Amino acid sequence: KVFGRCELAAAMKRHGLDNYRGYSLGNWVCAAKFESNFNTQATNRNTDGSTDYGILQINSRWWCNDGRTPGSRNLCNIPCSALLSSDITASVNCAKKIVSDGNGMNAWVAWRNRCKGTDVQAWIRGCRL
Amino acid sequence: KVFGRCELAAAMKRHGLDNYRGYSLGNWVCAAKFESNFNTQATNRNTDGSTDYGILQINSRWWCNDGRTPGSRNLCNIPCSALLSSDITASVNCAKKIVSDGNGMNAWVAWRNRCKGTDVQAWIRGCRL
Ligand code: VO4
Ligand code: VO4
Ligand SMILES: [Cl-]
Ligand SMILES: [Cl-]
Ligand SMILES: [Cl-]
Ligand SMILES: [Cl-]
Ligand SMILES: [Cl-]
Ligand SMILES: [Cl-]
Ligand code: NA
Ligand code: NA
Repeated sequence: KVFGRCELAAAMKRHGLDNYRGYSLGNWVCAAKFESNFNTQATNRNTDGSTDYGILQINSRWWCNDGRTPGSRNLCNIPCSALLSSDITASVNCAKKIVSDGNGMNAWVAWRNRCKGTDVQAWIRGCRL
Repeated sequence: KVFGRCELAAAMKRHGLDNYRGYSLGNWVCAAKFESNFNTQATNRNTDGSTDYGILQINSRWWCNDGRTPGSRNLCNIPCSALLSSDITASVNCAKKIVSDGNGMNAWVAWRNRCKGTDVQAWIRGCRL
């Protein structure tokens, strides 16, 4: 599923991401824009052979099982395929573990480089929340 | 689809029913409980031959077309089948027309008899909104 901006903002808010670990909703929308262009089915293979999955490009090196990342962990205890669903629940639940794990949203390279420090409220403007 | 109480409250809030025409969200949850027991597929045939459809039991006499209510109107400009979808949008959009049409939520007999005047906030307690 490819979300519209405000559509995804509402869904993310429904799923409790607004102010989660202190990150306002626009941080999460911005991260999703630049990680996946709002596409739940986004996948990208990393140099190390791991793959990133879903609207927040969660990495099979650590967070999900895809059966083809030798030596990896599955810290969210989910198949990576679950992160490609139209239903963003598995992605959100795994993102909550990631953001709680010490480095906050810096785990998302695109957030650090493109969203951090910026006017992230812009990402939720015009949206009914 | 049979909604859970808090699930339906969130959906109704997403769809702008909270405070719509001055009716707080718990009015709408209460009405849905007693009209349909939260079941989008609820149907009931009236004495006059019209049928009521969906989570808010909208009547084919006035509001939707079902092809079998002679002499009726279709004021929401929708097939009655649309009011049975798991996606409550058509029901909500048609309910907004009904509640705006002069008698407010009194159009729903179950609301008038069972919800009106009561502690409707109870219907949204324990819910993340
Ligand atoms: O394509 V990935 O480099 O974001 O882990
Ligand atoms: O079953 V109906 O009497 O609510 O219009
Ligand atoms: Cl994801
Ligand atoms: Cl693996
Ligand atoms: Cl942090
Ligand atoms: Cl309905
Ligand atoms: Cl008809
Ligand atoms: Cl009124
Ligand atoms: Na893995
Ligand atoms: Na009709």
